[PDB]
Amino acid sequence: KVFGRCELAAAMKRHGLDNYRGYSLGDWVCAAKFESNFNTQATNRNTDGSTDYGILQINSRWWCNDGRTPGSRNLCNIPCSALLSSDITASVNCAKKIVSDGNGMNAWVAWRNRCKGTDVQAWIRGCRL
Repeated sequence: KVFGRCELAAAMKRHGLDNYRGYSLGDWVCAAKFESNFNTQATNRNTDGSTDYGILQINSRWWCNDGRTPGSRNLCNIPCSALLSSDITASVNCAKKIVSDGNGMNAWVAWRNRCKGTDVQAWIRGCRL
């Protein structure tokens, strides 16, 4: 499913992401935009052989099991395919564990490179929340 900017903001808020660990809804929406372009089905293979899945591009080496990443820790205890669903609950629950991992949202390279330090409020501007 390809989310709309405001529809995603509302779904993330409903799932308790707004200001989770101090990160605004704008940070999370900005991260989804640049990680997957709001597409729940996005996947990207990495050179180390691992693969990133979903709207938040969660990596298979540590967070989910895709059956083809040797040395996977599967810290979110879920098959990576569960992260591509139209319902974002699994992606949200796993992201909460990642963001609490000690490095905050810096774990998402697109957020660090494209959202961090920018007017992230623009991402939820105009939305009925």
